[PDB]
Amino acid sequence: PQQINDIVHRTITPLIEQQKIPGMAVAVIYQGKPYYFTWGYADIAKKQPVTQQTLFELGSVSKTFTGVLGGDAIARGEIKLSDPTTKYWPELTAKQWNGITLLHLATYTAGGLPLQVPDEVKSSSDLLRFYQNWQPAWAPGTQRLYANSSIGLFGALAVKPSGLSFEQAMKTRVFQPLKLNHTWINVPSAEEKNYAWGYREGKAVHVSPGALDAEAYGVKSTIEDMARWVQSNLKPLDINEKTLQQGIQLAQSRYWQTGDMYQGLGWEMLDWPVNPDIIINGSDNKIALAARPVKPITPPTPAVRASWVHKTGATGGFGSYVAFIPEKELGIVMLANKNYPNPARVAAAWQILNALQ
Ligand SMILES: *C(=O)/C=C/N[C@@H](C(=O)O)[C@](C)(Cn1ccnn1)[SH](=O)=O
Repeated sequence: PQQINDIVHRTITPLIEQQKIPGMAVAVIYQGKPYYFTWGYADIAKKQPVTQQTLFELGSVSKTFTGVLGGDAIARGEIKLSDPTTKYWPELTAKQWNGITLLHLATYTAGGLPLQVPDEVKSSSDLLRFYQNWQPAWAPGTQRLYANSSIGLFGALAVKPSGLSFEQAMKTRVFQPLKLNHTWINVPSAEEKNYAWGYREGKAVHVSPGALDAEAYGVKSTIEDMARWVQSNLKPLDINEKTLQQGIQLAQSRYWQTGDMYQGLGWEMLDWPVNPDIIINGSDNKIALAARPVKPITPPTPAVRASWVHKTGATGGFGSYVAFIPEKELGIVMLANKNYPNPARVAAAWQILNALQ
């Protein structure tokens, strides 16, 4: 009702002004049904406003789709996170890849894979040389270092038993079954009219191509489809497809623990209620991008409902954030065309959701 429109206005409006966000779209999920809000422009020079059909670069929020697609493949019996990486890429005959499993790739625990794939890596033979010549800093399953090269390789290998490409597998197994008809890995030409421009220090920019970009940060979506993406993760039991339903639960399963944070397949969870300063300060890159020791969780804790599930994402000129609480049936999406600091995103999201709790 009006309780939602009040808390969103008194929270996002100061956030937009303090961060000088050119355009923003927010979706609040309350008791299943979503509520949408828009501000600012999708194109500054053309003065095109932000609509419910405006495309935003999700950035690293794409990893949530990759983890769900990975869990879906686990439910189909095509892969196991315990399987060696070499089972799906035999040409990776390097000695350091002994014992590195798909779980180590998916949860950034392979031993120190770099944050980003190098810029010069473009062909599949370039990917091979990059992973063959990579030297780990720690043993498998000991240190967690957030890395696009880690989970990005997991997504490309998880779809090999299906025979489909990563783009086609994400379409026919995740996007289409959830009716995400406006979420694309590659934006079609007829949909570029809704493709908003990102802004990095005034200049309009889009995400540039890169190796394993679709698996790590290359997905774009609208505020309507992202809200439906939260409904699916809030209530996986409402999905008819069995493997996709189980894949969403496997993504929210707890495989590693660092402090009070649990690592899933793309998603990151903390027990609810949460100390807000932990998720706010923990979202800063000095903490989130740093290496941290992990403790295994065997067996992986099934999807705990009383949890705070969240994921930040950013590109050159975009800054997205998603957070939901399955027990309260509460969720929020924050899509902005500016890469403003992560702590401002989690602070505004917790204030909105705790008032609706
Ligand atoms: C997760 O949120 C990843 C974000 N990546 C962004 C960024 O850090 O802004 C990019 C994709 C970094 N990157 C990886 C490979 N090449 N660039 S953006 O800056 O290109």
